Amino acid sequence: SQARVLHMVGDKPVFSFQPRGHLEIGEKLDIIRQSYYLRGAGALLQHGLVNFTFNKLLRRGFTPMTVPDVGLAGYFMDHTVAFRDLPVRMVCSSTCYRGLYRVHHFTKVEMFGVTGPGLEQSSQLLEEFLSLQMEILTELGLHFRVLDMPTQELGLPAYRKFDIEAWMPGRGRFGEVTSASNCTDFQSRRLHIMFQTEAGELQFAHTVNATACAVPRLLIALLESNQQKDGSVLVPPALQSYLGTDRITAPT
Amino acid sequence: SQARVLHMVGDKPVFSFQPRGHLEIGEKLDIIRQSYYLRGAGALLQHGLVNFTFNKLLRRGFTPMTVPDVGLAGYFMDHTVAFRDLPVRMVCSSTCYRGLYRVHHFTKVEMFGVTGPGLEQSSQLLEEFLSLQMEILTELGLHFRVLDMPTQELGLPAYRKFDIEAWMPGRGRFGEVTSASNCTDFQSRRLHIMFQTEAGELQFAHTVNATACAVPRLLIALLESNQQKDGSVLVPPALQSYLGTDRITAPT
Repeated sequence: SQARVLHMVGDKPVFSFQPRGHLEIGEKLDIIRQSYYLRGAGALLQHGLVNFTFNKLLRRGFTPMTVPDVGLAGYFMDHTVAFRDLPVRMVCSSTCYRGLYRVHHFTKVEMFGVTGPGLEQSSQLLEEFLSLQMEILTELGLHFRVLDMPTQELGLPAYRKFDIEAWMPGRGRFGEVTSASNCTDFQSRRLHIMFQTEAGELQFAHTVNATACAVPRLLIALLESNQQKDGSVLVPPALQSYLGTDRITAPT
Repeated sequence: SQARVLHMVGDKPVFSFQPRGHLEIGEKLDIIRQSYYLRGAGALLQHGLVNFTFNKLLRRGFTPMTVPDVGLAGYFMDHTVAFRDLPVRMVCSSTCYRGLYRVHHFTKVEMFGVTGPGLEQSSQLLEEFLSLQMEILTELGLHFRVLDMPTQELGLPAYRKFDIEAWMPGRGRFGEVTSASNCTDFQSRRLHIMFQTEAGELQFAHTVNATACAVPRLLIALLESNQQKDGSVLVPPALQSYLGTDRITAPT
């Protein structure tokens, strides 16, 4: 029916001032300009978010994939996986086409899974993906909530769907930053994504999808969460490696 | 009139066998699939080349920028730079739309320059860009040649243009992997990209463009150049960090 809050993580940052919007923050620091384009520390923040997520998923055994620009399931079309290969975990960074809240083009890192027979297998994989999303956001120090989306209402092609909303002080609200859904055999039956059972039968596999990183929405959450009174932005330690500093400051 | 070879770097690799095409190599190593799809070590090669070039340009003083996808000049439209800021060096990694030779989507790292008055300034900047390109290709261990493209013969919107062709054993020929052109005041006069002189006059600046990395063509050159008799393919040391190995050996 209605979305249920499954988890709260972190706390709302406390400000001695009225929090500013991400655009105001970015323009004052000259990291957001003009459509829109990121410059300097903003470009590095995009780079750092993507690489941080991609490397973390590489360490967990996800197989890297690069694609020309739905698609992820489509690559396994008419393909069959070995029982010894289940579960299949794939990670891919790609450009998607549809304030910076709603732009036409953006970079996103996606997780893709193909798993053994039935709900037990697909559900474990979905919870594993959800824990990766929660881990990534906690190490980035964001305050967020996990929501259990309805599935047989408003739609249908999903057995379970988890969304994660990060707190955005400037917007004054929670905003979706990632989603993870178990599609069971919906994609498999349409694309002939098969798996070989232990006994040797071919059966329609189960597929699981999850966003690992959406750069625009995480940039909004980070800038509005880590802003300072003087208009500077503190850099999360996980991203300090890529930015070369612990605080983004306005230019001279 | 016709292109002149300005520089030779490296030597053609020596094989005891007939060199294979990049597609054969990829299919045998399961790093190329399908359209086209890169998997495992192939995806790490692409991703790692982009990061290697991007980090090198960051260390050399280039300011990063990211765009939602011609464009590089277009963002400086109606902008004026201070004389003290010349030259402006920008580096951008982005997804571009146009074997792996001609796919519809691919990642490319571009160099962009805005420089002081006239040919002396723009030419120094163009030669700097060419030297960075040559440094990158040498550190990747590729054999290549730098060629002086004609400009007043067809063309026109270029005062000087350098192309670099990397040797591709499987194709049996040289293939363009990077390009660098000095466009002087063509782009500035059409996009109102100005610079302010010391005296206080505004004048059309000079623009310089150069490819820092085109992943498809470099992957082709690397796979075909570092291939072994076993179908293995050696990993250049600069990329061993990202691949975690010095040789791709195909799955069991």
